[PDB]
Amino acid sequence: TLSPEQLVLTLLEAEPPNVLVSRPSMPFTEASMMMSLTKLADKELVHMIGWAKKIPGFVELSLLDQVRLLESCWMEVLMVGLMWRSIDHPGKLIFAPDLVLDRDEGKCVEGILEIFDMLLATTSRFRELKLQHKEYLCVKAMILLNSSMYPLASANQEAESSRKLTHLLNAVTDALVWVIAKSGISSQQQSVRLANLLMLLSHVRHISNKGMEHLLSMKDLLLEMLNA
Amino acid sequence: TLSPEQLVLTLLEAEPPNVLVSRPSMPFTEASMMMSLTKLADKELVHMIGWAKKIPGFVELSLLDQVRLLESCWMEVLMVGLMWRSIDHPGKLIFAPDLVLDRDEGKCVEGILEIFDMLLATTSRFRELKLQHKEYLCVKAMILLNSSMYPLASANQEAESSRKLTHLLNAVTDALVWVIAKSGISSQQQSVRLANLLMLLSHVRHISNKGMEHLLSMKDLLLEMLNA
Ligand SMILES: O=C(c1ccc(OCCN2CCCCC2)cc1)c1c(-c2ccc(O)cc2)sc2cc(O)ccc12
Ligand SMILES: O=C(c1ccc(OCCN2CCCCC2)cc1)c1c(-c2ccc(O)cc2)sc2cc(O)ccc12
Repeated sequence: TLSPEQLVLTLLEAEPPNVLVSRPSMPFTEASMMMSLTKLADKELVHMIGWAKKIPGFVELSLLDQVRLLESCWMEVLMVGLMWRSIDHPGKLIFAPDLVLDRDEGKCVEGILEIFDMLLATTSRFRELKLQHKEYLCVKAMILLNSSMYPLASANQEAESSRKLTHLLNAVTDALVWVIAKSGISSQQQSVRLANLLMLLSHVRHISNKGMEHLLSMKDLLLEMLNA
Repeated sequence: TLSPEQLVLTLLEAEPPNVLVSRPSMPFTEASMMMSLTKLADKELVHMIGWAKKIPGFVELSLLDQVRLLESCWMEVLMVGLMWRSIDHPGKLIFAPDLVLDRDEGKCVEGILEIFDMLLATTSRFRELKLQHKEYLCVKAMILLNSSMYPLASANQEAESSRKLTHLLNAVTDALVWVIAKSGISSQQQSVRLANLLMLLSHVRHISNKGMEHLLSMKDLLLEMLNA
């Protein structure tokens, strides 16, 4: 039962180190673009487990829950960081400070331009809302905790997991409410802003689902990194 | 610029007629279960366009936006009504008053039991939150208006569509906030409840995505019904 400022301060401190990758500097189509992307993701996934372990309450979940949450929201988590990095750069996807792809460079891979457009539009919604860093922190932690687990346990086991996850999501909501109240907008505007940010969660989920199907059409040590 | 009570009163009045279908009364596996399901959905989709046209602001959207919203959220809309119908019936999916399938009867179709479990768990979250009818109305209207449109227009055209849709989603948020405030819970609990309901939107999106892929692995008159 800690405060919203504690929780947001732990989130800021848990932020992974920005992963530096460089363009291959020798333009490629499907081959090198994805190759660099795959190396970037893999570095980011190593830091994602370290960050997940610092989200308040996450390590008090069973390891079975921890593993399932991460297995279903890793791409959403990757995507929302890409969106935040690209927010102040209309038309480009800043995958890393030295790996900035423009919208039309997505024509090189197998139908990734419509996925890149989804990502740019979600990024524009964030820019339009003027998403603040602290709001972004709550939203990313909420993507991990509101993840769908699969496969499913019995209805009774699932309910126990849900109760717990719901208690942790409520602490993050309290912190986001608190972050929103510091802007001094009215009560009505504070609910609308809470709602605007939460509704983009369904868009991040949708893009992730597409991205995963898209990666899979072109193509287990979690615990080891988790218990360390 | 009408009131939240106006908007919720229009939602209640726009509710489609409950579609009655009966079990074939002669048990079948993959054949008849899906056959009945397909007829049920098709009747419901006819009423879904009539209901969409009554959501405040929907008909003031261009027909291109209207068509894209409905093309991407129809399964979510179907699913959330099924969830609401099944809410007070643990273990069963009430697809229609005379078409009540128990959890284990999903073993008859091609891997639909895990999809049926997703639906039952989302339904249990709703039951656990004690979802009220008026809250449900706002949530279903929000699924239609927060739908992803595809394919995407230019970044500029999309922004114009987003602004408009955002204005309509804010009117629905205002109405849900108002519905929530009538329970008399505290301010803190009201935000948490707003957030609990909005976070299940991402779960409805996810299940829809699965359901669509699942239907498609086993297997254009919108405007005509829209302009009438
Ligand atoms: O390009 C990638 C990407 C590429 C390969 C990936 O996975 C590598 C495989 N790896 C195998 C072992 C288990 C972990 C995943 C993941 C993301 C990224 C994205 C993407 C875009 C469109 C699409 O259709 C699919 C994905 S989004 C993104 C954000 C990042 O910060 C990093 C990479 C990315
Ligand atoms: O079984 C269906 C269902 C069956 C056929 C459907 O589509 C019929 C095809 N029709 C073709 C013309 C365009 C409109 C769709 C739709 C839903 C329903 C669902 C489902 C469940 C699991 C799964 O993997 C996929 C779908 S959920 C649902 C809720 C309803 O109220 C009615 C049917 C349903």
